Amino acid sequence: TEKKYIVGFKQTMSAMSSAKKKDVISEKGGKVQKQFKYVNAAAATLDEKAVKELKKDPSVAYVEEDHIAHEYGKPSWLQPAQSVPYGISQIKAPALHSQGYTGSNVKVAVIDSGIDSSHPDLNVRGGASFVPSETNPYQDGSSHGTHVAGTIAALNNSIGVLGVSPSASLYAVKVLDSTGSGQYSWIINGIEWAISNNMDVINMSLGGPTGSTALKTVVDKAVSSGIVVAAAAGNEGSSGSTSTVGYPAKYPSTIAVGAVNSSNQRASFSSAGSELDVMAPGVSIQSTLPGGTYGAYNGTAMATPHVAGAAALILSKHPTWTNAQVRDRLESTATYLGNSFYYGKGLINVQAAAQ
Ligand SMILES: [Ca+2]
Repeated sequence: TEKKYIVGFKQTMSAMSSAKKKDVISEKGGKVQKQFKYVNAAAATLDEKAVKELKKDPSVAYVEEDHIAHEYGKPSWLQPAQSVPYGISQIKAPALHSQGYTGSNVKVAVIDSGIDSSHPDLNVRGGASFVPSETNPYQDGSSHGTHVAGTIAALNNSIGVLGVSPSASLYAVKVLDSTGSGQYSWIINGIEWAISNNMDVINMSLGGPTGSTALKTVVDKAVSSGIVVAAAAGNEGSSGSTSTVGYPAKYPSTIAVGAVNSSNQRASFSSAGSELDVMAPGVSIQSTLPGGTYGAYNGTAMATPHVAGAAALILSKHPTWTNAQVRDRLESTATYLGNSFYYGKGLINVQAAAQ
């Protein structure tokens, strides 16, 4: 009978006590697996009939199903002296490297499937896991977070690839299992961890097709606390004038990132809509993969870290710029590429953004 939910509580005041919130859910034979820190809500398991009675309880604002998100990136092509994947030059990160700016002391949370900390071309500084039976964030079960982390911060050294912001402080925030999928509640926990740990930048190369009140809250909270939040638009293509952008990219607080190829063409699979903000390379993106290798993937998942790393570049040159200034620079120096339904403000140009 039981399904997975998020139970949102009316704002002030009760509800705000921890114990009371347990009760409202207990006394409908519900079970609570987590009360969020920044969202006035709890992740709960519930059956059919408790729901209708929860919805009736005057202290409850909503009951929504705890949704599924997934990584927006796929394998495309699968020792070596260091090369620079094209995307990095496309967004003009090298110009920042040449002024000595590479993202140092910038804290970036990779909210994904984990990051392979043993990879020689990555440096992971910390993290946590919110996937209940896959508790080590340094074991990237699906290989996706490792690839995303390489675009952001692959070491500038003698091997493999180079990240947009190669000296950025990388954090693995595991919220997708082996299968490349996560409950919305695990993602929320991931984001909450990033807030409490003072990340400067959040990267989410993942998404789901359904909205969530608790999800909006927490992404809004992160941005409100001064964190730059980049989210992949999704890979669902177009569909007339209907927006196909995924959540949380769909929320205006996040920078929604779509995919262009090396010719600056909107990629095929690249979700479109008015919630699109900027574009970045997501076709044939070379990066780090677990077990010490490299490989190319396609996805708005691979475009997003370009933006996340760009933000880290900008912050390493301009440490007093807040997320709003970084976001503004990125969007308002972007390179116009066509209709904003399709391209947003266009291709990010970290060189121009960082002037
Ligand atoms: Ca390298």
